[PDB]
Amino acid sequence: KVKVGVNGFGRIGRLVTRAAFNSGKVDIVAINDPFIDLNYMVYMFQYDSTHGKFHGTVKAENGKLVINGNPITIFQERDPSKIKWGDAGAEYVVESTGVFTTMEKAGAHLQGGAKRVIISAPSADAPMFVMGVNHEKYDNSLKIISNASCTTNCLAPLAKVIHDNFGIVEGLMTTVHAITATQKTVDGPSGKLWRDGRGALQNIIPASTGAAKAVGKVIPELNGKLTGMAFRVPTANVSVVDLTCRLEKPAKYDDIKKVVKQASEGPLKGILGYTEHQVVSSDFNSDTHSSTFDAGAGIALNDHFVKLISWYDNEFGYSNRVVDLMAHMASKE
Amino acid sequence: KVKVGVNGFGRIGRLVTRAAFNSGKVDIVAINDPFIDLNYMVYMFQYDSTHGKFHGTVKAENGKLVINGNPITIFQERDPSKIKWGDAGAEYVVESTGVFTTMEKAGAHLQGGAKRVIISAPSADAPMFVMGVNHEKYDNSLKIISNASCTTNCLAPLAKVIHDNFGIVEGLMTTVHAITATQKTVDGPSGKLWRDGRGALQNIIPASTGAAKAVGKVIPELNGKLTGMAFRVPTANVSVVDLTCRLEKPAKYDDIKKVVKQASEGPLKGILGYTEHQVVSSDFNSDTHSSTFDAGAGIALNDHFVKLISWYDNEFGYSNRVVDLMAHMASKE
Amino acid sequence: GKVKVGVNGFGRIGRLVTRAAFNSGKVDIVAINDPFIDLNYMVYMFQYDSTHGKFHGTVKAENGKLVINGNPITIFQERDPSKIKWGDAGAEYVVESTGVFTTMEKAGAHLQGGAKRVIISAPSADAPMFVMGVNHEKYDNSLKIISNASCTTNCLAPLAKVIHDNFGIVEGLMTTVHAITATQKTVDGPSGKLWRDGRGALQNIIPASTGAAKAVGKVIPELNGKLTGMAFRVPTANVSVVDLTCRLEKPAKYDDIKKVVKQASEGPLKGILGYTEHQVVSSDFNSDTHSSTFDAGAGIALNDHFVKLISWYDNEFGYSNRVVDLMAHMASKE
Amino acid sequence: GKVKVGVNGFGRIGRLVTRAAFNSGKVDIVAINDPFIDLNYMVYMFQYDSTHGKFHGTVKAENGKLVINGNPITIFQERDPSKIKWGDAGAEYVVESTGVFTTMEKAGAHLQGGAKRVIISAPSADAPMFVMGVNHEKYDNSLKIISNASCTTNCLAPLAKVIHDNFGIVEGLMTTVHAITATQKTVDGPSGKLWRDGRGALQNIIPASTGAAKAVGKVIPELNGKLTGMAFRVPTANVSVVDLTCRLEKPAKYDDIKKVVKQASEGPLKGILGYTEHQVVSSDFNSDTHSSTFDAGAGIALNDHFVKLISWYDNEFGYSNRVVDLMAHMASKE
Repeated sequence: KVKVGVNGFGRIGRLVTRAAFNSGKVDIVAINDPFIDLNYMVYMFQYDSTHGKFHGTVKAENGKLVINGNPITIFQERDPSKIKWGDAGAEYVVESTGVFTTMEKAGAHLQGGAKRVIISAPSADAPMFVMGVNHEKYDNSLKIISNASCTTNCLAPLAKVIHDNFGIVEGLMTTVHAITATQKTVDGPSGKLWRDGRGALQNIIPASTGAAKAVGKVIPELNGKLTGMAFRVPTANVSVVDLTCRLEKPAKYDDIKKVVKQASEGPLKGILGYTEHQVVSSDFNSDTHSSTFDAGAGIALNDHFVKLISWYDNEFGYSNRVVDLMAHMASKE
Repeated sequence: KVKVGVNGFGRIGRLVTRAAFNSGKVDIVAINDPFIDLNYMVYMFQYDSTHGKFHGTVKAENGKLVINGNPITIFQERDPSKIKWGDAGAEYVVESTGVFTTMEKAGAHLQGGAKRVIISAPSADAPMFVMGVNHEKYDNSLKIISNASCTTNCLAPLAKVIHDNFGIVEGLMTTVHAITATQKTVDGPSGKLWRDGRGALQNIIPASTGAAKAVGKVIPELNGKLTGMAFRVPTANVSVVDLTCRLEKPAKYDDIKKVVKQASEGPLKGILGYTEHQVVSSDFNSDTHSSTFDAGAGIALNDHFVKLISWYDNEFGYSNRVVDLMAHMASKE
Repeated sequence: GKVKVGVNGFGRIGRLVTRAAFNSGKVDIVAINDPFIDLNYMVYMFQYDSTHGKFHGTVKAENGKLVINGNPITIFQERDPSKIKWGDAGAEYVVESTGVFTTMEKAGAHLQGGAKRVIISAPSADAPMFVMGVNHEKYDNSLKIISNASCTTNCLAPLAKVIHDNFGIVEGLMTTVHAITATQKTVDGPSGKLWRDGRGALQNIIPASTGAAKAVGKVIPELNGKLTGMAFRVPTANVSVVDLTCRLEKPAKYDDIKKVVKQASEGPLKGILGYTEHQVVSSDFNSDTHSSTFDAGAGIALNDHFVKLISWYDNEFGYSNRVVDLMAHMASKE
Repeated sequence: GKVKVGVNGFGRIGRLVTRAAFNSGKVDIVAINDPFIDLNYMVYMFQYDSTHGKFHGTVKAENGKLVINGNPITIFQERDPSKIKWGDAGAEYVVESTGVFTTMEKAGAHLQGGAKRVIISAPSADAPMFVMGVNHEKYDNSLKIISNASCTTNCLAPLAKVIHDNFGIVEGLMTTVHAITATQKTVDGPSGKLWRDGRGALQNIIPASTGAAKAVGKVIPELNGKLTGMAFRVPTANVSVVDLTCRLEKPAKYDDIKKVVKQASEGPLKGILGYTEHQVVSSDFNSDTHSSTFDAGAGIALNDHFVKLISWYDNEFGYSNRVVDLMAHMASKE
């Protein structure tokens, strides 16, 4: 099992750490957060308002964060080039702070001793991957890669199935997204994105998302054929993608249900899900799928113009894919 | 000023009454609700969690509901044919209970003495109207009409402008809607629509809506060219329409903005609004427009496939249109 | 052997009692009656839960029965409780969860169908009330119709018992900051009897009257007339908190209050009364089966005789598990 | 003769004090200092408000100034308060609303720029604290730096004053069910000092410590050491409620408590202390400029000496209007 280091014990960093222990696919050996001390890290990992108390043991012992008897080395560095990743035995580093997404900034970890870096966010220049869509294009020469956004990971598996079977001429997407840590409880300041500063509890907030554009950077045939926007709404977790698209070949709705059902049962098992149940957002809380096609929620205007709905736990689905990507990277070593 | 009777003092009935006094276009002279007594009606009209305390005076006096010194006759009938609408001087009756939407059911009010009935909801058989779109097709022979739904009243004015200028080849709509009185606080029973029974506070609930299909009945050229679905989200009021459509003529996004701005300043003034501000849902609370085009929120894939965003106060916007429709009917009398 | 139980009403309490029965395995649900929810809808409502998640097990409709974990349950669709053939389905006890038959005369209708005992999963004006860990030992086989009090009394009474037994409660006033309930409205709607309860649940803090503190007196007779309170309904889907401000007879340092509560949670009230010193919030008690959990860090003392004691409760799980525990206790006395 | 005021910080308090100044017209805002919010963003933040709606007038950027209702306001972008040219803009008083300069030494920096008096819109460790209607008459012209206490202190103190003056408060314990604040997090985030305050604001009832009941003893010296309490943050955007459980020296029937509160709201505490017998909920006090409104129907008495008194407050508009009223009072004493 590959030994992993996690930079940042924020919402992504903690959920990637929890996915690592829950799945057991990788071994967390080090965590770096210059602001959260060891005692606070135990509290933040143990208790979760959204996903509940950690099913396992969490304790501070000899200056280390012990999760299920596994001692994890804690670092408090502000500069990523100063983290002694190699000393703690961290082969891979999950860059989850969101402030080092370019290969230049993400490359500071390689100076500490890390061999590979996985950016748990979209990157402007690093190669992007989505498990089940283009992870086979990963090779050992790639020292710094990105796992795209949770929305890019929800849309791309559905886009792959729909394009492979009927061909997406063009598509426009909307994601009705749950509130995130970047939003404000009451009307506050967000100098760059004014709407994002408005009260998260009281508002439907339109937001810009490069996730539908990013899908074309992972399914190169769809490059320039997809774009979209988001609406942040007052729910703590679980989001939904709404893809309105035009198809090349005609597609009856029940043929597109059969097509997604096959992919969910075969190659995209655990990545792409399929349901015909009368589901609502809370039904996908702690669901580890990247995306789950909602058959009953979608609607077709004609054989070439459809609206396809797909749910995703923006927190769990994505953190599990970061772990799956590293497990795949380790197998190619 | 025409004298109006309101059947049902529910959320629509109270807000239509409020719009009548706020705008002064109509005179409410009678209200019928077999369940809410006069004292409770004073409380429900005066205090509103969403729109605040009524700006004016409300009292119970001599068995009459007195709003701004205007005495309103109160009836407690379960059978709509037994309401003495004519005795109270009610020329038009707003049928807001939602349980008498067919012309046969809504026609019962004419037995009590009413001359015309306006169903404040979609009807299976009554002629439908949307102010600013097809209200000129109303004529004095029509004794029972429908004002369509609040979502139709938001989509149809935008669809009218977009189709008149560029031609809508086909369109698919999503409405991210605020919670309604038909939803449940916690997981409860809704035998017909299972998803609508699930906890309103905790969930994004997909729902079916014939509002996009209904635009084809007020704009006969778009018949069969539009359909959609809804997502109910945890906000008390203000909803948004997201129209993804293909245009016949090419349309740069600034040309779409230009023609919408012109319609909002000219013929659809007060019905269709236009904004370039960094708005969120709460900015449209108590906004009486039927729909307000959000220029900054929309996105174009090319010059033939666009996503157009438009806000609507699902409560005040529609209620004011019920009053405007009656103010129109009176002018044709 | 395990008591066979019938559940009247498949509403929020009825489903969670049925859930607690299978999760704990203390009793066997053999029949359910709801005249409005059909068998197919019952499968959906039991399987999926927004608050507590999908049911850990299997649930399916098969041959007109609701099979949960391979156990077939007989479904009835009766509006009149006297017309339910409880005895035919083998139901020895009936949980009256509809909330509309809380008097002994109304709840007694279930005995006409063949039931032997009726447990009202709500407060009753006349039936004997019980709170597990406080006065369940006063239950005897002569009692054919009993009440399990409310969720709020089942939270307050175990804390009141410990505090009164050790220091004596001279007088107390409590406030419960409660989660939204099925009786509330999504937007400003009509609630003819309780006008405030009709106002939008999402937008408001709604003051409400509750006889739960008064009901503690009917379970700890020494505190009769010594306790009263009110509630504030707030916009959270589940988990509530009790705030008891009281005057004590004997002096009590806050660490002595903590010490005696910790002892009771580890000994006789294990699983009923909990104790924590952690930096907890409401979501930390979601699906917690305790009747009440004393929050040591949240409470505050003015002086040795005047304190504010905070205690959390999953108003949904804590209570339904106590309905199951009460019937398991009744079965042991048979 | 409107006193010309400067506002340091265009955060929620700063904007709401500016809004109260124009809505009430009691003082003239002439300058605003915020080193992070530029003029164009200030127009947006003042014009649109999720809680209180769009401003009742006009807001625009013109010639590098913020013009509200035709009144041009000078904008400063200084990080050091001592470097703000308050005197050049004509600002006689400065409202210190950033929350980071609450000591008299820190708040005194504004006097170096040319200000004559500084009003801290928050509690201060050392500055004299005032609550309008309870101790504002103790303000005198020697006081160049004062504090307006907190929003909860301004709610509790006027009710405590009436109750103590008529019946005498032997001892009291207060709980405030408070709306969410800017210091909370949307989802589980870090708050190193107060761990519970970092947990998701939308999902939780969060117990919190508050020195607001203790602080009432400063403005009402007769209640020093006689009051303490805690808070519960709940998922509502605005409007909070105080719950005072207290023991009275003199017996008081609940109708006598109502009678004396109604008299104070109609007489000396008109506009500060309100009184209602209506079936009110929190949203009914949104944009209500009262410091506290006694809810007659929500409170409950156990006996003539032990009561729970409920009082609502718009934690935003109540307090902001008191900052403006306090400065209008200071100007009258000049």
